[PDB]
Amino acid sequence: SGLVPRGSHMVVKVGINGFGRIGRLAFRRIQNVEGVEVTRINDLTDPNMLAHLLKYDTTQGRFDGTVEVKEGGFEVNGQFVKVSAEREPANIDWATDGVEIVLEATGFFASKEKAEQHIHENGAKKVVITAPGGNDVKTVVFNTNHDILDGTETVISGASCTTNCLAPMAKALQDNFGVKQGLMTTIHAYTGDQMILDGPHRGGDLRRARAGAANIVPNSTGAAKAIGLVIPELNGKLDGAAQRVPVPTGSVTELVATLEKDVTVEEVNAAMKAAANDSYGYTEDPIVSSDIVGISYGSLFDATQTKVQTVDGNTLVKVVSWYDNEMSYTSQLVRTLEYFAKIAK
Amino acid sequence: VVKVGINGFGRIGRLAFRRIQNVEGVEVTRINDLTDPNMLAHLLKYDTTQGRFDGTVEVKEGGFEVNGQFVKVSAEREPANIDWATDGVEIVLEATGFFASKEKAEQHIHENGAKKVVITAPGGNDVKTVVFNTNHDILDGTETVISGASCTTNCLAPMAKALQDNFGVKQGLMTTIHAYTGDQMILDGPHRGGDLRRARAGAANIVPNSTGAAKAIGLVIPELNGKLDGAAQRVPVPTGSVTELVATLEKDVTVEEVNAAMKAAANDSYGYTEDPIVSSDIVGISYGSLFDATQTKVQTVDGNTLVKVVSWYDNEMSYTSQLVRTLEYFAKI
Amino acid sequence: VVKVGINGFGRIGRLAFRRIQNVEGVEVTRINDLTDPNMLAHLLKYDTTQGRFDGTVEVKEGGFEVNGQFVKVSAEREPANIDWATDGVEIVLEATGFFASKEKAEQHIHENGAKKVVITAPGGNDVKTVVFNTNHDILDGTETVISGASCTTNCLAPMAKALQDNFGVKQGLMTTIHAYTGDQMILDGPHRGGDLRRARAGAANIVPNSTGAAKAIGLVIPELNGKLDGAAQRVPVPTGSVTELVATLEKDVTVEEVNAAMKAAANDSYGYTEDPIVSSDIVGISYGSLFDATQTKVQTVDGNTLVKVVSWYDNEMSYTSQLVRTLEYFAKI
Amino acid sequence: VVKVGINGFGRIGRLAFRRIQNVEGVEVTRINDLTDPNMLAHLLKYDTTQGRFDGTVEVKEGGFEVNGQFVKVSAEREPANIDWATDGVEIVLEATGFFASKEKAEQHIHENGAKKVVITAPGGNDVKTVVFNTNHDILDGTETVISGASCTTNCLAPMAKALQDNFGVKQGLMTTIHAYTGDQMILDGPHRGGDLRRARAGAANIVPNSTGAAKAIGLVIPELNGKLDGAAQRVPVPTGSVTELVATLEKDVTVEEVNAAMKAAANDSYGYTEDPIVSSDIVGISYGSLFDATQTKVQTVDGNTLVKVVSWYDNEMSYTSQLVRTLEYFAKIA
Ligand SMILES: NC(=O)c1ccc[n+]([C@@H]2O[C@H](COP(=O)([O-])OP(=O)(O)OC[C@H]3O[C@@H](n4cnc5c(N)ncnc54)[C@H](O)[C@@H]3O)[C@@H](O)[C@H]2O)c1
Ligand SMILES: NC(=O)c1ccc[n+]([C@@H]2O[C@H](COP(=O)([O-])OP(=O)(O)OC[C@H]3O[C@@H](n4cnc5c(N)ncnc54)[C@H](O)[C@@H]3O)[C@@H](O)[C@H]2O)c1
Ligand SMILES: NC(=O)c1ccc[n+]([C@@H]2O[C@H](COP(=O)([O-])OP(=O)(O)OC[C@H]3O[C@@H](n4cnc5c(N)ncnc54)[C@H](O)[C@@H]3O)[C@@H](O)[C@H]2O)c1
Ligand SMILES: NC(=O)c1ccc[n+]([C@@H]2O[C@H](COP(=O)([O-])OP(=O)(O)OC[C@H]3O[C@@H](n4cnc5c(N)ncnc54)[C@H](O)[C@@H]3O)[C@@H](O)[C@H]2O)c1
Ligand SMILES: [Mg+2]
Ligand SMILES: [Mg+2]
Ligand SMILES: [Mg+2]
Ligand SMILES: [Mg+2]
Repeated sequence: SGLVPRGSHMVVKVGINGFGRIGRLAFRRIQNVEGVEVTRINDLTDPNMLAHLLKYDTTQGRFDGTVEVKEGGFEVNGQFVKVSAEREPANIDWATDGVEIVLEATGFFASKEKAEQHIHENGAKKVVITAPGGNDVKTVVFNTNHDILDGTETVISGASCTTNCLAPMAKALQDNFGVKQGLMTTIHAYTGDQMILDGPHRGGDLRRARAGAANIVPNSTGAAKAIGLVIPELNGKLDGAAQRVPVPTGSVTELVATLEKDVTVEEVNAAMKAAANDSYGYTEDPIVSSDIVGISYGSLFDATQTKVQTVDGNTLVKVVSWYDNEMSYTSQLVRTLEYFAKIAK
Repeated sequence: VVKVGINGFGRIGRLAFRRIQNVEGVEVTRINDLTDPNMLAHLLKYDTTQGRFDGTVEVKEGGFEVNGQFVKVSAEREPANIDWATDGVEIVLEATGFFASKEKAEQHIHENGAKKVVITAPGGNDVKTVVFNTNHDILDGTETVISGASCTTNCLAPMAKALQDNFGVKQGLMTTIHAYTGDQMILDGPHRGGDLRRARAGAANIVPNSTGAAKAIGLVIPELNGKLDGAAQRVPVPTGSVTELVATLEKDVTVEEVNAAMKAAANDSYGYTEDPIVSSDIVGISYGSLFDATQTKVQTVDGNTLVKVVSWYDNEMSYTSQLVRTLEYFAKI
Repeated sequence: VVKVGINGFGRIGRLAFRRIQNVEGVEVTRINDLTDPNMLAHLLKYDTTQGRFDGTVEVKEGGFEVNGQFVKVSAEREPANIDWATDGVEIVLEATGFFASKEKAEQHIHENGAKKVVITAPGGNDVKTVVFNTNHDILDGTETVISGASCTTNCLAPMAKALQDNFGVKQGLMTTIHAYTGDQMILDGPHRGGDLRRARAGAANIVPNSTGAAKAIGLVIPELNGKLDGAAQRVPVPTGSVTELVATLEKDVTVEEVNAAMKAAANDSYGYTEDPIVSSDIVGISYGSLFDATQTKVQTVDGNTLVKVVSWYDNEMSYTSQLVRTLEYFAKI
Repeated sequence: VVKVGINGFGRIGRLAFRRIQNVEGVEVTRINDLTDPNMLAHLLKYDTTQGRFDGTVEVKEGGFEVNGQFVKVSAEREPANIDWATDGVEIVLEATGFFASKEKAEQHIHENGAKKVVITAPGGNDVKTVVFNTNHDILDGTETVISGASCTTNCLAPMAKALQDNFGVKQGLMTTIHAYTGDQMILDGPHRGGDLRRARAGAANIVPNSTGAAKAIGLVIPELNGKLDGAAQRVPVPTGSVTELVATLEKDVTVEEVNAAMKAAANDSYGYTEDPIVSSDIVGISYGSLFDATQTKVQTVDGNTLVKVVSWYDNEMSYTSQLVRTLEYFAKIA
């Protein structure tokens, strides 16, 4: 390569738009990254609300450090972070606080055209969307395809929680055995786009309208359909859907697939274990969803759930991987942000 | 047959619609919310806590049919711009949660508008606040805006009134252990009202919060003005609540006398039970308040007594039943 | 009028009793469990997920009255020691979960005992396994012990049969997203069956677990023997479940053709819907299985196709409705 | 370094084990339950509400290794038959819930048995009942069987003691809004103890139930004997609870005086906060009781005052922290 990455001693200043579940957890992880520092947060509320929500967290625990509210922001372990309440990305003066890269984590500007509103005079230089960002934006799952970045990009995508879970599992199947086709079901924690109790859903979804913590709720997901953005050779081969269920975080992805090469359960499991790294984990323990809350793997393969069914010479393969849709995704997002910040030019 | 409109087809609005189906002399001809007819029709048909709709619902142009009868749906954000009179609407159920004052609710009353408004919530001290079968006799029919009180007030009032009439209340403190509601966040996030506790995941926490029901009880029971205060603990059930009152009394009492007084005060609004029930057993009940004799305490220490009385309520259907009883009576006069 | 005995007045036993109140030719005259009549009467009257009993229940000496009719209650731990014949009982619903085999269920059949038994669960390969309206024609009336199968089998069977009859099934894999059940721990603790996942808090986790419904489908639909396998993900709802099947077929299909085949297969046991429902909408239904056309997929890649079909079931009431249909039919022949 | 045994490797037993890993003078060499080592090792490693175990756990013949150190596991149903002395065990944490009395807990003490027992629950009126940093001074070290009280008692005691010492309590009523526990049914079914409310689905209901914490407060704070009574509302959180006390006092007070008195009473056992927290924020805390100044009320009507004071507790880890403090102290002076 010729990427001439900055050292982690060269601290890149970052902005967060949307201090929500992903925004706040990203902020937490950035405290333990040497070369990245958050100097500006933009949301729709006062500093006290945001400071309180950083300090206390229902699913991810108390903040590791001190948080203290101040005029126009709050201090985190002594260091001041500016807070603003600007509804339009175009009006945020990111350059005032030295911000080069924005984490776009509101859920309202997840496209090239909308995210580009952050890039203007007195604005930011680059934007990382914390969600799928359309087919014209480079979409990175860290340790699967982050080598597609050269640092000249203005808008990139960190993909979805489900994509970060599925990608290394699907890639391992492809590289070892060849994937012909497959169908995915993710059994997913409820999220902030569902209603706490039955009521009109602003996006017109009749199922997200329903009480999220009291129902099994079917819903759509693009993670299988858009896997070609991450793994080109799987383009058009996967499709899927979700069943959202009453846990506040923690999810699992099942993939049923046909393969080119013949396999046994043992060979499938061995292939996953050999593909394991900081992003893709491996376990043979019979765990449940609470055991993956707060993990740093993007995807945790569960060898206890593997199936290989051969009937009349035709085989279906089932592979299953866990993910904390909050912290698993956030860990991948911050790995990508850190890498992008180093090569940004 | 008085024609009614519903502003805010939410939990209270939809359940009020359901109950109005079995009340002759009241009929809903117009619904106003912020969404399309297909969304509202689906939410009427299917209900997580209150069950499937008893009847047929079918989406049409600009509304939906309920058992063959068309109801118009509009999506007007401002009360002033709703043409209620077009559909014959005299009385409006103001059930959005955003216009719970005399000035704001009066916006429904204009040319091509409505005549009267019932606020499905506390509406201030200058609006008559009615708990049915406790103080609905204060209505004369000339009022423009009235309040149906809160869910907690409809629970508390008959229980507090029975203690006052029989034994006299000196003072008391109330705790309501309450179902989570739509004003809490599904997961931890910024609360638009500035509440740091309603900001938290409502179905995953015991969440302390404020309530005005005990402090404002004087609007319903004048003789208890200034005598009660309280608070709430919101907990992970999607509907169904309970109110505890700890009080000092003028007269000496026993557990049996307290329970007997409640039984004697029982009616369509105020129920009585000695069964050891739990919250799921009161989901969908028609009582505004269900006294539970199994939870009564009378503690006497060194001549001084504290009395504990407890009543169940479905914050949804118990309140809605009361609301529709008041609507029916108000429309008649 | 055939007289029925219930062993194990649990979730299935109590709901079977409830359904039998609306079946004219059948009557429960004896209940056996491990507790006193007051506990059982209370648990009949009040039900967290299925609502208040539609009737009166009053505790008496050695049992309870349901709408004035006495039902005898015993607490006999061993099936061989229950004197079923005393109360005219000919057929026993074996619903404890502890006697789900031919040899164990046969203990009910003795002198002063019952004549026949229906196990409310899988009961082994030497017991006829019946899903009503899929294979109840295998019964001739001479059987002593039969099986009503599982909840998942009653969901999966009509959906799989419809695929087979119309298109021909080659193979398939099943996932059921299932309500937690009484065999899971309320909080993390030692599981008596040795299951490390059922040991975990059932209402606070997604819990993978095994199921035999797909593997044993050959007992119900012979032509699908050895063709299906599956597993479960148990999740935090107290009742209500859904079965997804991904399959390969002999004929080429479209989404529209698959949905049309299910609609044509629909009967009292197998329902059809195009409404975008969620799990609470199927609690208390009478269908054994409710096909959801909104979740169908037909994926064709390089000439090869996978088909996904999904059906809802209330693991409690859907199963119980099938069980009582089979019980009635088995009693009449 | 005193060697300890655990009878009942349940919620309290397992969390007690976890805390003992960070106590220098105490060490667990024997666990007794009703299951195989693989089940117990798995339940130690993975915990729904309290998180993954900080350390390595590996199953072996007849037990498991924790960071390379072997701990013996047995499955003896009767306390009389457990040979505690074989593994050097002097003090036993009795955490099954089935032997919470002097007579039943004494069964552990025999030849080849243990010397002393700490019951992780109320143990009756004839056993010394200790809330650490409230009345652990009543121990002299000669006792055979002691009690660590209940979760609610450990919450209530320092709050009630602070009111008594500063202002004087006449009487009071307590409501604890409590997490569901292992003695409730997961779904509606026959309750073996005959309780018609604990028979109901614990994670789907508000469930009224009895508690003895207020009535038996005299065992911990003698001067409050016969002055308090209460009850519980069990609700759908898997751990985390809160205790409300409404009381009449001898002295007149303000909200500020009441809060200041609690802050002055604060220590490792009794915490103080002014932050508007919720139950998830107290899961895993080491305070036995955490006073919440945001919920205090002082209502005066016609010269007569009622005072409301509220404290949080993680019925699991708050109680366990107090239990291990008392165990450590009791072992030191034995
Ligand atoms: N939660 C997950 O599991 C998860 C996983 C991966 C990706 N994501 C994606 O991350 C994004 C955020 O998800 P979340 O769960 O954190 O949502 P959230 O609702 O918790 O956070 C959204 C935040 O954005 C703020 N906001 C909304 N509109 C704004 C505006 N115009 N300007 C500034 N701030 C605004 C809100 O006040 C809130 O704090 C979405 O794109 C989502 O799809 C979420
Ligand atoms: N839910 C309860 O337990 C309960 C009990 C008693 C009283 N209340 C009161 O009833 C009211 C409604 O509560 P809810 O739980 O039904 O709330 P909800 O959120 O379920 O219903 C609110 C409805 O109003 C609509 N709406 C919002 N703004 C609007 C506008 N400008 N114009 C038109 N429609 C608009 C929303 O789309 C929604 O359908 C509140 O005042 C509440 O305090 C609720
Ligand atoms: N709940 C479901 O979703 C469901 C669905 C289909 C099939 N089943 C099957 O039905 C059976 C019962 O399941 P459930 O959910 O009703 O369980 P449950 O625990 O609710 O009911 C079991 C009942 O049997 C009683 N019992 C136990 N041992 C007994 C004995 N020796 N003698 C008499 N009574 C005894 C218990 O006291 C209890 O009342 C099981 O075989 C289960 O697999 C359950
Ligand atoms: N859980 C709480 O919130 C809490 C709080 C304070 C005190 N306590 C007390 O702690 C005790 C245990 O409560 P828990 O919640 O940990 O219960 P639990 O059900 O989680 O633990 C009980 C354990 O004891 C084992 N056991 C049962 N009978 C046994 C026997 N005869 N011999 C050996 N082991 C046996 C069981 O297998 C199980 O592992 C009770 O006395 C309870 O009142 C509990
Ligand atoms: Mg940093
Ligand atoms: Mg009518
Ligand atoms: Mg009948
Ligand atoms: Mg130690």
